[PDB]
Amino acid sequence: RQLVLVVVFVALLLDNMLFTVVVPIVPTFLYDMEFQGTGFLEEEITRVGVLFASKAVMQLLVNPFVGPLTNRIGYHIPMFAGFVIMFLSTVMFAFSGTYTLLFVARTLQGIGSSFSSVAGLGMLASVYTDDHERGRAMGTALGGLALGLLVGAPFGSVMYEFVGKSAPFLILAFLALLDGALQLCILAKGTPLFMLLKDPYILVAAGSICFANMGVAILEPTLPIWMMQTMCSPKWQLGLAFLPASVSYLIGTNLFGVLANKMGRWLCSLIGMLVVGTSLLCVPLAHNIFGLIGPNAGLGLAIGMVDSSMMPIMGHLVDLRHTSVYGSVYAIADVAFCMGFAIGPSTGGAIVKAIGFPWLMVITGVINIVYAPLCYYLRSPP
Amino acid sequence: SRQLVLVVVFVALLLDNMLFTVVVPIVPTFLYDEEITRVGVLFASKAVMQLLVNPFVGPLTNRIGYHIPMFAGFVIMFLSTVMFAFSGTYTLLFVARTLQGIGSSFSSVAGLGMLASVYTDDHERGRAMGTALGGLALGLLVGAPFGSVMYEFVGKSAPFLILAFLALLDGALQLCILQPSKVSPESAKGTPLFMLLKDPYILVAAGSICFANMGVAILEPTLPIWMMQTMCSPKWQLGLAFLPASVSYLIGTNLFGVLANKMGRWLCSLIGMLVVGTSLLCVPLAHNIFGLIGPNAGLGLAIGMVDSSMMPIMGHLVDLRHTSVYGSVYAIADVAFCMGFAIGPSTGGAIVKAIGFPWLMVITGVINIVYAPLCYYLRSPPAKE
Ligand SMILES: COC(=O)[C@H]1[C@H]2C[C@@H]3c4[nH]c5cc(OC)ccc5c4CCN3C[C@H]2C[C@@H](OC(=O)c2cc(OC)c(OC)c(OC)c2)[C@@H]1OC
Ligand SMILES: NCCc1ccc(O)c(O)c1
Repeated sequence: RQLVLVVVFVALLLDNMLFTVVVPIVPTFLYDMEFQGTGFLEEEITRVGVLFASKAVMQLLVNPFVGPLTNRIGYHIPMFAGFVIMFLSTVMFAFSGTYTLLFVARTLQGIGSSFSSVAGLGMLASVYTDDHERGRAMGTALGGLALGLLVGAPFGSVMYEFVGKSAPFLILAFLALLDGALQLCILAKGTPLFMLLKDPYILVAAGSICFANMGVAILEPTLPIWMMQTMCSPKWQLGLAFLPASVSYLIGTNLFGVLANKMGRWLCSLIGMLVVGTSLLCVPLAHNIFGLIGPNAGLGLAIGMVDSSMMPIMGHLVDLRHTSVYGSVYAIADVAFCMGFAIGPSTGGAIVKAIGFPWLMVITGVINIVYAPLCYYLRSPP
Repeated sequence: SRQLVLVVVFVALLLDNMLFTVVVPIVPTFLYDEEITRVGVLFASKAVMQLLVNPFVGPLTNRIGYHIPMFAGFVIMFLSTVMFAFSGTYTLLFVARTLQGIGSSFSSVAGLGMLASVYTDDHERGRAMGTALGGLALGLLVGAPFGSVMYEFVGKSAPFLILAFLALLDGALQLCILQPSKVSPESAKGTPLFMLLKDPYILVAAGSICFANMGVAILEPTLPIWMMQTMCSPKWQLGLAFLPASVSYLIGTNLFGVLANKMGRWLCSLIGMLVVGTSLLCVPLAHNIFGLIGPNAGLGLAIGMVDSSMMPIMGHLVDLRHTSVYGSVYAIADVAFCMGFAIGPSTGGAIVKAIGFPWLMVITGVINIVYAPLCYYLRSPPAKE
């Protein structure tokens, strides 16, 4: 039972590290091939946004098909697919030389990520039947996701200007190959998601999570381009500037998971959304790298507060009114992240092409601040 | 000197706002020997008419200076206190409030104008107005229990006589330092008032102060009626309920008058809006008296933050674009103050009977929260050509 936990942790870690490691490398890779430096990425922001939203679009498309596929052919065969398609994606990323190959790698990564996320969690649920170690296993997997998010950003940024461009992808490929060998030596219906989104409260919670995550979603594809255009930071600090967004996130989720039950979940979500908006407003004001330490850390702490205050309310709402499954909250919450990462990067390129960069953060801040009073609905649902 | 001028404004706002809260626990008790509406409109008389006199006081200060309007405010305040000490009828307890409102408008406009004129540096100007607002908070905090104990032990005419004596001391001080004996016209021709509402930044700041003061002022006349309906609390706790609001307002204005220049005016006003909105949202959820300590303290801190942030910003904008005459913009700010304090008490019971107190708090918090993002516009207004 420990081996399956190890392989699931490794797979989620690899997926999160790949997702975080593409962000430092793609803008600098595009800039290096064509020609601090000259500014011409304003035309390419829209294609960068489409490339970043490709994985979210593919995951949303392939999500409902993965459901009944596992019942027919078990869980090992589609879990085996995630490792191999992630291998093809990480191999294509290292050897990609044109924009078209990166798109194929992104969609292939999205398909593999969806398959692995369904299959590994299903295998974890099937393996543990004691009704108490399942929660610990899920918490360990989520901590692995957090660790991958923490460690992915310094990976590519540090080892692009130092040890080459293809270096950070073959290490991930070797790690994925290690995961495949580990899993190779191996061995109640719940109101479906299409009907769970028909009540106002769960929809409000999902919208709150999506609008909280949309700030980071629009911060990812457009921040390095702004950095090279304005602050003249070196190429090894673009991924260094995103450490607070994960460190403060983990600190906030720990602290507010400990202390949100006493002072109210909806109040925690409200203040988290409000400081998300304030941090997004304060982000475009910095004129150096050190100016981003404050607003980014605040945004990460706020998003951690919002998640820690919104997941238990979603679980309670699903349990009280509908029938819950072991991973019921996973489906609704994953759709919020998927919808955010699908609508953020795509619309952000057009927004930054039409108007300036800071207006996007102003728009997102007013959107978060406006949606924040809507959290009054969630206190004591009937 | 420039230090004694702030001493006069500190005493002037201390006594003028002292008369505002002293009449609260002595006036309704006297008339008892539909009644709520009659008592309610008596309290709102000062707020209703100080709005009207304000547009005639702003431009008037350009041609005669600041000393004479504040001396006139002292004279009218003394007349109001002597009328309060003797009158014992509803019809005579109305012209006194009229005179109190007129004197309050004169004193507030003249004091803020002179504080803006003497204190030129923005960072230095951000502390004098903070200490003036702290003095106003001190007056509003100390007015009610003083009048209550004076009526309880010595009688009705005693506290108004003591206020008259303190007003005479303040007038002697004003004659000592300010020297209100001649009319001095300002050399610079100030901009007309009807052009100062044609720019968005002054309108945004005025709306900020107005919305924060609505959020504070609507709660006072409506809170005890809801408390007696749901909480079932004794009479003496009604005055103690709003003590944390005044204490937190004083502490917040004193601290953020220093902190506003360092941390930022727009961020301070923004956070004050969010704090006051969340406090108004969380107010109607308490099930006992102890549950109102937190939200009320946060509400008072938010009011102090908004007031301290938006006081020097008006003079900052006027210096940035228009000519250096500060009477009109602070007249607009006092208009926002008084209109917020006037709309509340006269219509609070009607709105509570119409839609309900919790819904009213929900709308007020929602308007404050939505108007909070609009304070980003005052980050850096462009200057004049
Ligand atoms: C990227 O990959 C993700 O998408 C993860 C994160 C998304 C987002 C993010 N991206 C960044 C990229 C950066 O570099 C540029 C820097 C900072 C950030 C931040 C800071 C903010 N941050 C939040 C991250 C959250 C992760 O998801 C969960 O941890 C989770 C938790 C749960 O409860 C405990 C769940 O319920 C059981 C659950 O299932 C639905 C999932 C989420 O998916 C796995
Ligand atoms: N601008 C006044 C703000 C205020 C704060 C506390 C009070 O009790 C009050 O009556 C008024």
